[PDB]
Amino acid sequence: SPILGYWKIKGLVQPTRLLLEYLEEKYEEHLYERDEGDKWRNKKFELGLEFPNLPYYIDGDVKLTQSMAIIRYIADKHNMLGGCPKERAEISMLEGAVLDIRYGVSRIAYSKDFETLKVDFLSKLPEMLKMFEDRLCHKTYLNGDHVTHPDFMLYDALDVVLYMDPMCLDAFPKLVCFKKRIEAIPQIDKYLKSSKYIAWPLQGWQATFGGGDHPPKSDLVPRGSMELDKWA
Amino acid sequence: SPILGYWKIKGLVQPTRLLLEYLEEKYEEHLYERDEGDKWRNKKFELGLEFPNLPYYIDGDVKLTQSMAIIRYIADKHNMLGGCPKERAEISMLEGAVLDIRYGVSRIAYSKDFETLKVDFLSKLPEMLKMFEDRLCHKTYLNGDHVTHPDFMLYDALDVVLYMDPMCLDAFPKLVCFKKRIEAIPQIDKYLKSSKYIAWPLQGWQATFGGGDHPPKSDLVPRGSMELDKWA
Ligand SMILES: N[C@H](CCC(=O)N[C@@H](CS)C(=O)NCC(=O)O)C(=O)O
Ligand SMILES: N[C@H](CCC(=O)N[C@@H](CS)C(=O)NCC(=O)O)C(=O)O
Repeated sequence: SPILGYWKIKGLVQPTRLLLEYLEEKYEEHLYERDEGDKWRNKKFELGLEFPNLPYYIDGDVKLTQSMAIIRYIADKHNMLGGCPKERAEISMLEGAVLDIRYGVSRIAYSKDFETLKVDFLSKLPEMLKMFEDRLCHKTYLNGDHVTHPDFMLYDALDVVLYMDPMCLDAFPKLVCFKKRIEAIPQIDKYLKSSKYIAWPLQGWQATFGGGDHPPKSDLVPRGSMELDKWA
Repeated sequence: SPILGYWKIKGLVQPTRLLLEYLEEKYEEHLYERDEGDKWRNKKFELGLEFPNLPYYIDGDVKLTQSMAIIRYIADKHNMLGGCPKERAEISMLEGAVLDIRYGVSRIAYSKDFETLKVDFLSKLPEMLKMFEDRLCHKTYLNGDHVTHPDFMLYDALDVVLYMDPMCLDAFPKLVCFKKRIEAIPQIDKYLKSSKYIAWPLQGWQATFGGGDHPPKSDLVPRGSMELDKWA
């Protein structure tokens, strides 16, 4: 199989994992664990990479790095990246828009003073999401009725964002419908329910959000109602 | 012409600007100025965008947003994105690796306590760059002897990084050779020396680095030599 390295985190790779699955493609993962980072430094220069970074993708021919480079390579192999220039460009538009929410969590995630940051980013969230809620206007998926790589990306993004505020998605039904429809894939279904599936962490174990070492209780403030009532 | 919006900043668009030039492609820019941001909000929802964000690219057919989506669309139109899947994937590997340095400046740029941040990021710089200095091993450019979209990207990245520490590039000759070779293009040459060329800011005018409103003197510390001597 094509060999793939990452940390035992959802992180950047979750979407390529998801995509690898849905294609019924034999792949072998190289999963580094928090302590294991020792093992990384040595192999960091050995396995003939050109831009040695994680996540990596070893194959017969291709010897790749860079998260987009990996995903696009699987979907491209498969005829999913698009036919006609303009379409191919729309796909990456979707990709880009996706990666703002998911990279948006990333760019806050580790900052100690998360609590305060969360606020500002979340303020903007409803706008970013409406974009998709609107693009899901009489669509099964992002870019018509077939899956595309960015569908799993909005999925890793939505999966991520629910961990900030589980309620954030109630204002956008079609998005919730989207998450239900993705998982309804027999391939998505069985996966999320297997040994292989990395359910956490969401970020590197150092991270203030989607981090620590185990699935998330509070670390916060709620707001719910005036004095001592409503505590989500 | 295909119409393109941004701020009167180098920023994200500098590379698409550079690429648009080298292709001898008629384009009309829509450049918003610092005060002008008023004009943005109204047109933000009017001009039939799907993911209304800056930079935008209006054409006959395509109505696009997202910085990668724009660049890749010009080069794709032109047969530059790659022939065979693996190659196309290497291109975006290059793209990705590029965008770590350039996004690396971005993610520090605005933080008030730049001075301190700069340190850490710069620490890592020589590693990131060696990658390219090595990939320039008996190459004219990134990915052989033809230009590719990422060549302008390493250019916008190197152009950017010299503004932190002008010396950072002395350890990597081939990179300096690269910058000389890019600019040697009659199209790059004439451009950088025209009315059209946005020489500054580098970031949004709010930014602590590559910002303010005008080309950069100090705001810093040097280190040069022990007590009061060597002040770069
Ligand atoms: N922009 C990322 C580059 C990767 C990244 O910055 N690396 C992380 C992923 S969690 C890693 O932990 N890097 C360790 C390293 O430098 O060796 C991509 O496209 O994959
Ligand atoms: N990730 C960027 C998205 C753009 C971005 O975050 N926008 C900046 C570029 S300086 C802008 O100022 N945005 C204003 C807006 O939200 O309308 C891309 O691919 O183009």
